[PDB]
Amino acid sequence: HWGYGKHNGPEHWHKDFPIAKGERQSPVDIDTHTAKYDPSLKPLSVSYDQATSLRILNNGHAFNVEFDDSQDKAVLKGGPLDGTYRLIQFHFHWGSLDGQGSEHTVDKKKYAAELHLVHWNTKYGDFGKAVQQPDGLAVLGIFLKVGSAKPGLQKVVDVLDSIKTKGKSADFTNFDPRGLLPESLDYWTYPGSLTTPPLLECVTWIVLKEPISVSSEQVLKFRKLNFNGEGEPEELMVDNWRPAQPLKNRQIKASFK
Ligand SMILES: NS(=O)(=O)[C@@H]1O[C@H](CO)[C@H](O[C@H]2O[C@H](CO)[C@H](O)[C@H](O)[C@H]2O)[C@H](O)[C@H]1O
Ligand SMILES: [Zn+2]
Repeated sequence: HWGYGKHNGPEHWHKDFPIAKGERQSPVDIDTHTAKYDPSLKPLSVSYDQATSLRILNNGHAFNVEFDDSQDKAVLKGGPLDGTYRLIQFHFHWGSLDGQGSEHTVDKKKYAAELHLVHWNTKYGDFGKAVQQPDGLAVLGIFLKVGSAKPGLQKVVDVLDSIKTKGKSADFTNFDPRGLLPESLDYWTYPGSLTTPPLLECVTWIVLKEPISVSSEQVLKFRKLNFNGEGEPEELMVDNWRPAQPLKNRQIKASFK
């Protein structure tokens, strides 16, 4: 099936997933000088106080930290969003080197990695139903650059030896995602899609202006992960990011001047 190499990567996806060339695909380049400040965007509201993490999983494309979304525990509201979006999982996209790895770009700048915190609109009852709606998902995108360590990431970095290969997972309870946020909640927002197949155009993207810093030793451990399953030839999990796609008939709004 699909992945990130020469033969199965982002240039091939359209063959099985023709929406890949669609109206509202992600990621995109964020041109800071074309984005329109919108004084009527409400403040963004991140409520991760009661967040219940369960498990970390290597799915052969990335690793997912999954949350209990059986009630309104950790939710995203405000900003450009209507109603409540429940957190289900976060994951990253990262590079083989520090100059690449993020999906969105800022004035063409690629960051070392990009965090995605994935939320579904509760008005739709479950995740499977929400992916089928234009306002079904809200994903909070946060850029990572390399510098000093993010202490709130270290617990994630430590568990990765135990989920090296596709299909492995470990228990991952009592992890707090507020430790992955920057100080500022300033953001750009546009309507878009999942950046992995099935590339469903159901996402309101909220991309934070301010990056988090991670140590070099922290990203190096991401890069020690494996695309392959146990006992297969080693393909390092690196460069699992889709490049930027045409903006087309869309506007990126900024929460800030
Ligand atoms: N990069 S992304 O956030 O657009 C992309 O979207 C999917 C999530 O909506 C995908 O999901 C993984 O976890 C979800 C949520 O439960 C699904 O169940 C799916 O089967 C699983 O792959 C990607 O992980 C993510 O890259
Ligand atoms: Zn993602």
